[PDB]
Amino acid sequence: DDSVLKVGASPVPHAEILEHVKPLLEKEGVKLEVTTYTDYVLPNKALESGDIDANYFQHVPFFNEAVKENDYDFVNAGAIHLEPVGLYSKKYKSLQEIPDGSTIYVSSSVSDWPRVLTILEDAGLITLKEGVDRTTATFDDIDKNTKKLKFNHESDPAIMTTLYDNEEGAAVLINSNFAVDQGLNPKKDAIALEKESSPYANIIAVRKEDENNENVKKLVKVLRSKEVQDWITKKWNGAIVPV
Ligand code: MET
Ligand SMILES: [Cl-]
Repeated sequence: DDSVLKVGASPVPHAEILEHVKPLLEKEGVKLEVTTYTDYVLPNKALESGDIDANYFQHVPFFNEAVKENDYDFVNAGAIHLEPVGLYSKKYKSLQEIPDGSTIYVSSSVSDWPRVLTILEDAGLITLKEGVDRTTATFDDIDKNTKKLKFNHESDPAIMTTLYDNEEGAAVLINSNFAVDQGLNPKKDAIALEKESSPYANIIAVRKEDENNENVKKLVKVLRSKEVQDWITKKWNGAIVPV
């Protein structure tokens, strides 16, 4: 069954986008089988064990960290979409209202830390030290901390919606895939949104030996086609941004 392509994906939008393109791939002779995963670890582990042939869930900075940490022999088969990341809160309508010494919750995924840092910088609430390596920025790079905010980075990315829902902290950084699955719209519900999300394009990742796989190329080409990208835009109202 070399006509069958097994793809690991996040629930929303990723798995939904995959289900929507299935008929387009079938007209091309490719049988797409989706495995939906609820976390950011098992899709990579599954790709390495051969349980799946590709995955669709992670951005390049995540991917790079994961390849280096795990010695995964993977390749990027191509960028599909962007998820501009939000800070969410049930307490404050704006970051400018947060009392000093309040906690900002972020996940333990280090590759998202520079995103929260750009939002706070744009909001005028922190500055970064001269000679920060902005590609790998962390909380230790903060020079001015205007509202003297604390950052908790212990939680798994998959529980960030619970922290929000339970009113923990002044605000919470939630990846859009989890936000959208719980019924939050980043464009309407977030109190601040990432201004430039292009470094965080979500990719199709595969094993190195499948780097020239014809079924994979067909998947990437269908996911980047104009009809599909317009569909993605209309489905989530611009919260999910096609490349
Ligand atoms: C596993 S890296 C985070 C991926 C998530 N869909 C985002 O773009 O923020
Ligand atoms: Cl690309």
